[PDB]
Parts: sequence; C-alpha cells; structure tokens
Amino acid sequence: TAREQRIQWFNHDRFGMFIHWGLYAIPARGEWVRSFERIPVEDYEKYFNSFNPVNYDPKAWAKAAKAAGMKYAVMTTKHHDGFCLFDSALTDYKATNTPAGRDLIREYADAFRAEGLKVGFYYSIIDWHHPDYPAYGDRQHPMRDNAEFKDRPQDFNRYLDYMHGQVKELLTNYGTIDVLWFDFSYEDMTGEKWKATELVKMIRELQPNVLIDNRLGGNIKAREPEIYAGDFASPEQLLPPHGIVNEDGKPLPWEACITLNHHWGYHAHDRDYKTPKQVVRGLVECVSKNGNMLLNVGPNAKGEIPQLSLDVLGEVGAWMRANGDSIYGCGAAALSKPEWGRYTQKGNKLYAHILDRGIGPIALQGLNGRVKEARLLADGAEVNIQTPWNAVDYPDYLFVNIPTAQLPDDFNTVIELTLED
Amino acid sequence: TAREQRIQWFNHDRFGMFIHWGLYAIPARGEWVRSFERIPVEDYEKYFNSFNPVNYDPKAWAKAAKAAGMKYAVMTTKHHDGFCLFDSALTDYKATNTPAGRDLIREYADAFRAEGLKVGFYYSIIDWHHPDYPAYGDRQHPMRDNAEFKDRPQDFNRYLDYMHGQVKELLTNYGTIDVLWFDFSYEDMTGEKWKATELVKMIRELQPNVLIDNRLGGNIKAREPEIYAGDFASPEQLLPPHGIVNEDGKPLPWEACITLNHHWGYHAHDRDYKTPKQVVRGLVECVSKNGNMLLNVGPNAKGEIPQLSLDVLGEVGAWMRANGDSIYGCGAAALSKPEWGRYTQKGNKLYAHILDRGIGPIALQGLNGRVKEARLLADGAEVNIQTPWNAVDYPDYLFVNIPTAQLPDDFNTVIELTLED
Amino acid sequence: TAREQRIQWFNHDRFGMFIHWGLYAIPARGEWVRSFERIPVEDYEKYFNSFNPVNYDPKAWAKAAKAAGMKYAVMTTKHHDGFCLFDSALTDYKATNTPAGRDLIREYADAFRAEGLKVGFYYSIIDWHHPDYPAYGDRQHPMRDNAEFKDRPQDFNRYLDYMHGQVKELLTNYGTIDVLWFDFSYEDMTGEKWKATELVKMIRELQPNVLIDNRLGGNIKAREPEIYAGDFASPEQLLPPHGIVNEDGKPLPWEACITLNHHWGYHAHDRDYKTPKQVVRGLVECVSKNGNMLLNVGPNAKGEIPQLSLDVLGEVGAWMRANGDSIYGCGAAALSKPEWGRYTQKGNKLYAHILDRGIGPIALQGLNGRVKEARLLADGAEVNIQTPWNAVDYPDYLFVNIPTAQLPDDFNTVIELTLED
Ligand SMILES: OC[C@H]1O[C@H](O[C@H]2[C@H](O)[C@@H](O)[C@@H](O)O[C@@H]2CO)[C@H](O)[C@@H](O)[C@@H]1O
Ligand SMILES: OC[C@H]1O[C@H](O[C@H]2[C@H](O)[C@@H](O)[C@@H](O)O[C@@H]2CO)[C@H](O)[C@@H](O)[C@@H]1O
Ligand SMILES: OC[C@H]1O[C@H](O[C@H]2[C@H](O)[C@@H](O)[C@@H](O)O[C@@H]2CO)[C@H](O)[C@@H](O)[C@@H]1O
Ligand SMILES: OC[C@H]1O[C@H](O)[C@H](O)[C@@H](O)[C@@H]1O
Ligand SMILES: OC[C@H]1O[C@H](O)[C@H](O)[C@@H](O)[C@@H]1O
Ligand SMILES: OC[C@H]1O[C@H](O)[C@H](O)[C@@H](O)[C@@H]1O
Ligand code: NA
Ligand code: NA
Repeated sequence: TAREQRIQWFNHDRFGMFIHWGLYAIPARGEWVRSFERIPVEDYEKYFNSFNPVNYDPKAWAKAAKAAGMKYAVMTTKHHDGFCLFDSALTDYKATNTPAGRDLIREYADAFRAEGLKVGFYYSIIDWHHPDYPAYGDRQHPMRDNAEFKDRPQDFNRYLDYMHGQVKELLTNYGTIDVLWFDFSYEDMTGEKWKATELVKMIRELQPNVLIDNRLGGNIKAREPEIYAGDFASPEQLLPPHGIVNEDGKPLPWEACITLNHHWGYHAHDRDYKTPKQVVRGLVECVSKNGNMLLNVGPNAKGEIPQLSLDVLGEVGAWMRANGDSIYGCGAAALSKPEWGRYTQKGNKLYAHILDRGIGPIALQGLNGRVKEARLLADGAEVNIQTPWNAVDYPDYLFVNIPTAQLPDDFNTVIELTLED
Repeated sequence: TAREQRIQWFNHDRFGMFIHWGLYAIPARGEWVRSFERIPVEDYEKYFNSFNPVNYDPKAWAKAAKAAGMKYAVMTTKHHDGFCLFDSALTDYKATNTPAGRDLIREYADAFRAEGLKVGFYYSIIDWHHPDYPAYGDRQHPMRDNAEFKDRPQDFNRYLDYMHGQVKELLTNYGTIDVLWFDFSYEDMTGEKWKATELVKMIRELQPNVLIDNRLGGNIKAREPEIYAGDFASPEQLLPPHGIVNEDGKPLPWEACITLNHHWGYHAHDRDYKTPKQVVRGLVECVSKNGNMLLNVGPNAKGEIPQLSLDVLGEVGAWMRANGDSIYGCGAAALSKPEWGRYTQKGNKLYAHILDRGIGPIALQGLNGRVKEARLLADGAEVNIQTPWNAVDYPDYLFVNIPTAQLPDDFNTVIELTLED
Repeated sequence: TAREQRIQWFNHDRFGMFIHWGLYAIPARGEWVRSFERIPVEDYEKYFNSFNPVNYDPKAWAKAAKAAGMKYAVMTTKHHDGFCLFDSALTDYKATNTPAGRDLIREYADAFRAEGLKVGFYYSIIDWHHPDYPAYGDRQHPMRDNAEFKDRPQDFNRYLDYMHGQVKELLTNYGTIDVLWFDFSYEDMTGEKWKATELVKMIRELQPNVLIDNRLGGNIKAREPEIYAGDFASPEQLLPPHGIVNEDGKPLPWEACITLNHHWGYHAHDRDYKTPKQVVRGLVECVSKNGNMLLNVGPNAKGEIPQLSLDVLGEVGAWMRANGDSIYGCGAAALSKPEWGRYTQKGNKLYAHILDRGIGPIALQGLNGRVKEARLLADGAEVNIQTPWNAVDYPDYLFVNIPTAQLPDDFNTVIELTLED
C-alpha cells in the first residue's frame, strides 16, 4: 500500500525534465569524457577552476519546464566525475569551491519547488574522483588502464560511507525530495556491494515517500523483489515495445529517459535535435504503454538551456496546453495498437491519437457501438462517427469522418471517445 | 488460369491514374451537377456549345503520369451525363461535334500507349442523355422528380443496344485496351438488367485479356461468381482496413479509386489537396494489403491537369524513382502491421516502410535471426541491424539503428530486408 | 620546359572534380571501412556481389561538372580496398565481374572527354586485397592485427608487377590521360619501395604529358626533386595559409583536395555539406595563392551524385558563369591580403574579391594612382573609385564606393581593376 501510495503522483504526472550539468559542460563533448579520454584528476582541474555559470537561472529553467507541460525534474547532484554541484560537508570537490561560489543544487530545488514541479536528484554511485573507488581494471574508470593505480591501497568502505553520507545530506538539507535517481550498477558493482539494503533503509527513515529508480541492483520484475530494486524501471534511449511488467504480468511503473539531441551533458557541436512532433509522439507512446518520459536538457557551461532545446520545449508545451488530458492521469487501453496511431485511456475516456490521417475515414476496429460521444480534445468540437456510405462493408469498425484532406494538428490530433457503460 | 493470367500485369503494376474529364469541367462543380441541380438537357447544351479545350495535350498528361510512377490510366469515355469524348457512330452528343472537333479518347489512347502506360477506358452504364434510359422515378436521373417526364416513350432495349454498341466501338476502334471500368449498378439496375452476361461474352470475344471492375452487379466474393462479376474489386474514397478477400478468405485483386482533392471532375474552388506524403502512404498501404491505387485528376475545361495536381504528382514521382521496387511487383507480408509503419514483400525481399522514426532503434518483431542483409532502398546504403547495448532485454526483436534524429525521407524511408533461406 | 609546358593547362584551369566511388558506397560509411572495422575480404564480398548501379550515368556527371565551372576530373580507378572499376586483365576483383558487368572507368573517360574536360585517374598504390601487399603489422591494413596473417609467405615484387601493369593498362587502354593521382606513401612504403623511378619512366614513355601528384614519396619542395616527386603538391582538407613554395621560395603547382561533406566515399548519414558560398570562397582563396582546388563528390551505390552535392555544384556554376574570368588563368597578386577580401590577378587585370562589404567606402591600400578603370565583373558596370569627402585623410588608399548597404553578390562581389602599365 505504501509502495502504491507514493508512486501515484508519478504515474499521474507522466512527463519530466532530466537535467545533466557539471564540469563536463566545459569540455562540451559528453559527461563520459574523463573515461573515454582517460583524463586524470589533475588535468580535469582546469574545468573545476574555470567553472563560472554566470547565466545560471534555474527559475527560467523551471518556467520553461512548466510551460512545456512537464511536472517533475531530476537534476544531476553529482555525476560519474565526482564533482558535487551541492554544498557537501564531506568533500572540497564541489561548486562552492569553484568560481560559481554557491550551492547550485539549492537554487535548482527552490526554483522548481516554487513552480509546483516535483524535485528529483540524480546521484552517481560511480565516482571517478574519490580515491577509494576502484580504478585499475574497472569497466570505465578513467585510470582503468594506468598501471600506476594497480594495487594502490584502497578502502572501498570509506567510499561507501562517503556515498551514504552524501545521500543523507541530499535528503536532509533540501526539503522534500520526490525522486532519487541512482546510476548505475554493473558487473560486481551491484546490490550489497553498495550496502544497498542499508542505503534504502536510511533513505526511507529520512523521506519514506521518495521514489528510487532500479539501478542499485536487484530485480524490479521479481514478485518479491529486494528492498533496493526500485519503485520504477528506467529504460534508456528507447521506448519499450510493450509496457514493462513484472513476472506475474503486473504493470510496473517505468520511465524512458531520452536525450533531446544525442547527448546528456552539453555537446557544443550536436545540433541534431528531435522535433517537438517526435517529442509529443514519444510521450504519447510511453503513456500508451503505462509509462513516463524523462526528457533531458544539457545546459552549457554558462548555465543556459540551449536555445534549440527551449524552442522544442515551447512547441511541445503548446500541444500540451490543448491535449494534456490525454497524457496526465492516463494509461494504456486494453486494445491493440491501431493502424492510424495510439490509444491512451483514463476511466471511460479513451483517447484516439491520430498520428496518420490516411485517406478517407479512419477505421477504429472493435469499437462499433461502444462509443457514446466523440469530441476533438483540442477544441471540444463534435466528431462525426456515423459509418459513411463507402464503408458499409466493414461493420466490425467504428468510423471517424474528417472532412479535411489534412488533420487540424500534424503532431497528433486527439479524439476523446466517451465509452458506453 | 485464364482469370489469373490476365490480372498479372495489374497486380504487378499497382499504381494508376484516373481521369475524369468532359462537359462538366465547365460548370466546374462536379460531374453529378445535372443530377443534383436537376438540369434538363437543353440547359446543359451551353456547355456542349462552348467546349473547346485550348490546351489539351494528352502527351503532357502521359508524361506527368509516367513521371509520377503510374503504370496505367483509366479515362472517362462517357460519364453519367452521356456525353461521349470518343467519336461514336451511335450518337451526335460527342466531342467531334463540339467546337473541339476531336476524338479526345483516340488522342488519350495513343499518347498513353506511346509512353508505355496501359490504356483503360471508363464507361458509364448510367446515361442521363439517352431518351430510353429511365428518368422519372430513377434514384438519380436529373428528371426523376419532373412529372412532365412520367410516361415518356421508352424502349430500354434501345439503350442496351446503344450501350453494348459503344463498348463494341471502344474495343474495336482504339487498339489494345487493358481496363474497362463500368459504373455503376444500383437497385434493380443491376446484373441481367444490363444483359451483363451477353456484354461480357461480347467483351471477351473482342479482347479476352481486358480487365473489368465489379460494378455490373454480381458478387466477386462468391466462390464461383457470375461471368460479369469482375476481375477486380473497387473500394472508393477509402483504403480498406484489410485486404479484400472472397467468402473462403482467398485474396481478390482490388483497387482503391481516390481523388487528389475532394472531387472527380474539376472543381474550380476545391484546393483542399492531399499531400504527396499522403499519396505515397496511401499507395504503400494498398500494396501492403494486396491492392492497387488509382488516383484521379480532373482536368479543367481547357484540357489542363491543374497545377496543384501536377505538383503533387511530381513529388510522388521523385519518391517512386528512389523507392518503386517496394511497390511494383509487391504485396502483403504475412506479418502484423508494425508500430512504426508497414511491410510490403516480393519473394525474399521484405520492405520495411518506416513512417514514424519514433525514438531510439526501430524494433522489428519476429525477425531476429531471419534477416541476412538490410539496405536503404533509396541509395543502396547498408543499415546496421545489430542489437544496440540498450535493447538486449528484447531478444525476439530485430533492431534497425538510425544514427540521425530524423529519417532521411519524411514521406517514407524504406528498408530493403533480404530474408534468409 | 617539359615540366613547365605540360602543367600550363592545370594552372590555367584551377577547378576540378574529385570522384570517389566503389564498393564502399554500399556500406556507405567511408572508403576506409575495411581498415577501421578490420573487415576480411570474405565479408566485403557481399558488396562485390550486390554492386549493380541502376543509375550510373557519367554523361550526367560530366554535365554537372562542366556546368559548375569545373575543367577536369579525377576518378578512383582503384582505391585502398583493391577493387578495380576498370576491366583489368590482371585481376578478377573488378567491376566487369560484378552484376554491373561494366567498365565504369571507360564510360567515365568517354563521358568527361566528350564534354571537353581533362580526364584524371586516381590509383591507390595501397592494396588491401592483393595477397602480396604487406598486411600483418602494416599501419592500416584490415588484417594488420590478425595473427593468422603473421609470417605467411609473400613476394612484394608480385604486387609491384601487378601495380606497374595496372598503371600501364590505364595509360594504354583509355586514350589520353591528363592526370595520374597516386595515393599514398607512408612510413617505409615510400619512394623506391614502389620502384617509383621505374614507374615514372614507364609512365612518361607512354604518356609524357601526364601530370602526376606528389604521393609516391620524395620531396617536391627540394631544389633537386627526385624524378618521382611529382608535378604538383596535394594539401588535403585544408587551404594552406600561403601558396606552396619549394626550398628556394619558388611557387610550386598545388591543388587542395576538399570534400563537399566530411567524407570522400558516399556516407549515407553525412549531410553536413559546405555551402556554395564557402566553395566559391575556397576556390578564390586557392587561386589567390597560386593553387587549384579539386572538389570531391562521393556517388551512392546506385551511381548517383547525391542531390545535395548537385545543389551546391549548380549554385557554384551560376557564380562562375558571371565571375569565372577572375579564376581561370589567374594567380596571386604581389599584395598582402586586404581586410575586405582577396586579390587574384591575370596580366594587368587585378580582381578584387569583396568578401566583406564592411561599412562605408572600401579601402584598397597601395593602389591609389595605380588603377585606370574599375568594373563589376558580373554586369560590366563602372565602380566609382574617387576618394569620398569623408576619406581625404587617407591618401595611401584607393576607395571603392558602393552606394548600397549590401553587396550585389553575397558569395563574393568581384571588381575588375585595370592596372596602369
Ligand atoms: O479554344 C478556343 C477558345 O476556347 C475558350 O473560348 C470559349 C469562351 O471563353 C466561351 O465564352 C465560349 O465562347 O466558348 C469558347 C470556346 O469556343 C477559351 O476561353 C479561349 O481562351 C480559347 O481561345
Ligand atoms: O531477390 C534477388 C534479386 O534482387 C534484385 O532484384 C530486384 C530488381 O532488380 C528490381 O527491379 C526490383 O524488382 O526489386 C528486385 C528485388 O531486389 C536483382 O536485380 C536480381 O538479380 C535478384 O534476383
Ligand atoms: O541495377 C539493378 C538493381 O540494383 C539494385 O538491386 C540490388 C538490391 O537492392 C540488393 O538487395 C541485391 O539484390 O543486389 C541488387 C543488385 O545486384 C537496386 O536496388 C535495384 O533497384 C536495381 O534494379
Ligand atoms: O540515463 C542517462 C545516464 O546514464 C548514462 O547511461 C550515463 O551513465 C550517464 O551519462 C547518464 O546520466
Ligand atoms: O469511381 C468514381 C465514380 O463513381 C462515383 O461514385 C460516381 O458515379 C462518379 O462520380 C465517378 O466516376
Ligand atoms: O586525397 C584523399 C585521399 O586520401 C584520403 O586521405 C584517403 O586515403 C582516401 O580516402 C582519399 O582517396
Ligand atoms: Na468547403
Ligand atoms: Na556526427
């Protein structure tokens, strides 16, 4: 019941902003740059010492997210590079010791909270800076192939204490936190290796309603999962072909995390953006399969969401002002996907998402005499659903009649169907 | 055997041009105008007297059609209004007696034959001009409610001699004809009322290989149908939700006849055209369901294919030049329609028609291990069909990786999959 | 004087087309694909077996080239992968044994020569197919790291027979060849390893006027260049900061070879194309430094120059139609590069290439009293070169006055200045 209760807002809200920001925004080629260029800590220091986000305005970020129709955010407090954007009492490697001279995470949390957005923190359990985190031979440590680190003396338990402490700070010093998005478990760096059981007990004594993703280890699909296996699953850079279900076939909460371009952190030459049309359609696809979408922005080193990112969000937002009822509080319908688009549903309201006008009337299989009313969501206008003369040979189908050659909305034209009961 | 042999070219070719043209291009408000405005013959004579197409160049027409990827054409030799565009020996109400002084059908037939298109003739079995065709009480004769025409002299046998005679002329005086498209039976005006059996015996005596539509009455869906039931079915202003089959579920040749705007004949104020994207996706749909598409143009009173119609056809043609292998000679795959578009197939070539890029790799159900090569049809380029890292939880899918945020072709990006065996 | 005489056409003509085509158009991610993916010959065979360009029309290629203002071409007869596009008697790995069954180089040579363009052949002295070319341990051979190839029996002399044979075929079987573009020498695979002296002596017995590039090894900048050092230098994917000179500071003939996108071979997802404006400016820059530009196209597997390449070439051509006098037969002026653009020169015609209108009148340092007439090259109109009232304090300058805020031509507005003798 507690599990079911704390996840309600999340399932209802459907659409979030991911935010990846850090020192990596200066090299501006990806958050993994220490790893793929094997950059030791001394060489990353020039980014630490020059990080000065003079145009950082998270109230403008939050207004952008809200206007986009997003209901929650998740921001990187510390990525794999170990740099804390928050004012930790446990390290010096944090934004308050850069020219930023401030807690960037407090500004984020206050701005998003004040717009009515739920406040999420991302926290990398990987740490390429902490000297006790394993390095020589690790799958992706920057110094994984540097023999100067082989058999260097380490106590992983100190890293864990550090990590457990930082999580405590995040859940004590920033008000109410709706999501903790850990990242990620791999090979033997999974489960109890993090003291995950203990981590999660501590978390639920501090903020019992917080939602955790499924990256600490374990198996969220098990009927009786471990305590750290997560409240929701997190497919990445794809939309599952089917909603994610557990081993009994029960729907699990899930959220697809998706980049706007191809990159999480700011990438100075990646302008290969998704269109607002694809963003809308992906959100609708996630909802149509009982899931959420977490759409990422990577702000530049000056602390700006890139203009192309904002242009996309503004148009998505225009669509959501008209069509949001078919997203918020909605889920999958018990019908196969139709030829012409997708369905989402909320009680006795079945939303037909017309992605492809086709030619002539639109055929909704299995719904003849199950629909009491049909209305265009965007304007509340009646849609004619009488079988036209040229379609009388197809009585298993309901027909929607659109008298224009093109749809009124090319992103997605939504028809609200009120089902008989 | 005879039935299968003669339809082969038609099933192969898939894509043709309907041409509605005649006196009704002057009132320019639809070919039913006499009917719906109850115009007597004397009032419509003004169109007969002023019909003089200054710019009728059926060689231009044929080049536009060929360029569009159309393989065949069907032109109106006489419509419901009874005006004949060919030089009939059986009436004076023909194009050679207008100021045009030409046999427009001869010109059409020659010009299209010259470009290598198959030549089809449409003949209205309804006639609102012939004195022996039923008028008073008719479902749609112009004079149906004019009681001054109740009890007018009538020998319907003379209309049948006229009709059977004109079809004999079309099939003797104009070389090899590939399609005869009759239109249409209604109420008691059906089947043997037309002497359909003697008509078709006459037709097959003269040109045994001609294809006939299914509007003479009859039931083409019957296990052994009437001899006049037709070679192909003719759904209209809709693309059937499923391919047309007979009672046993055997697939029938069929063809969807579709307007470019809302009108068959030229409508001077109808600029609500389908886009080239829509046309390409309509044809693909038809082929995916074992069917043809016959797309209409309605020339204006001067003999011109309207410029908006030529614009559409020009772009359709650019697509067909790159992608016609996925159309010509193809039909249905034995696979459900996939989420992202549609399949068409030819031997071991399965064509994936990507109509929505979605987000992430494109998931093809049931095809892992079943595909040997994948290539973009438009340029011959190799496509990567390796399961990406973020998709390993879905082993019953084949994944197509597209490295750009948008498809190369927004109409329809086609992927030629070479199947194993 | 042999050397000077045969290079004059090259220096005069300035602008050429590079064409990279072969089996690598299919995998469509660069001609180095065997090397960067360590592909063995057996897995590349799928491309040999499916190579059948449906739309290879080198007459169309040549018209495109001619209309761009290009005067010569150079085409890959055989790239690093060893596949020959010409009907060699010395190998079976050639285009007449693919489904194409064509000598692609013969058609190229005939098409270009008929349009009046000089005909160039590019030939890779590197060969990743020939069994005697060094593989294990080679800098870039596909099997360079494959243990199976270590210490297998090889005789490099057989590769030199093959290669010298193939060069003799190119120079005997295809008429007059104006350019031979060899590629490339590296580490120990340089100079007399190729038997380059014998190669060049043979070349010059067969076609004494052929121009050769500088990639067989040795030093074209030397005072005493080897016989195989070349007639022209070949900087790549940049425009050198100053014209190429030898050790005595004498100008050498040079050509910058430049891709239209980022790739030589066809790349199916690289649309990052240079604009016509950059193409013009780069040609101008090359000429302004006494060099040539060789601009590359990478045709697709069907043998089409990509649409986007053709768009750039046609807009370049339109500029060359008006302004080509400032390119052909032109070279460097003895002046520093001006603030507003660049100079080219031909006899007493000094062409000022206005790349940047600035604000107000344009200052040409050092030319006050040295210019008789000024004309706009495109329309032959006069240009006012009187010192304006607001510019009398600057008498070491000639001023060009443009009465409009913007230039007539944004690519480059060329003023022809006739010099006082
Ligand atoms: O092709 C000759 C002629 O055709 C049309 O002329 C019409 C005219 O507009 C009507 O008012 C009436 O007189 O019938 C004519 C046809 O005989 C075109 O309008 C005209 O441009 C053209 O010369
Ligand atoms: O199925 C193997 C087949 O591939 C090619 O056939 C093409 C044909 O060239 C096109 O005109 C169109 O019909 O699509 C076909 C399927 O790809 C080869 O040309 C042919 O040799 C081979 O049998
Ligand atoms: O020009 C002949 C033919 O070439 C291409 O056919 C390819 C086909 O796409 C591949 O799957 C494989 O079968 O090799 C064929 C060539 O041998 C074009 O795709 C096709 O349109 C064309 O007719
Ligand atoms: O979900 C996106 C996250 O996971 C990615 O796979 C990387 O670890 C990190 O760059 C990012 O924060
Ligand atoms: O196929 C379209 C045909 O049928 C239509 O229903 C009408 O009879 C006529 O306008 C047209 O020729
Ligand atoms: O000049 C360009 C040539 O050199 C390039 O560096 C590659 O070797 C080859 O793709 C090309 O033919
Ligand atoms: Na209207
Ligand atoms: Na790229």
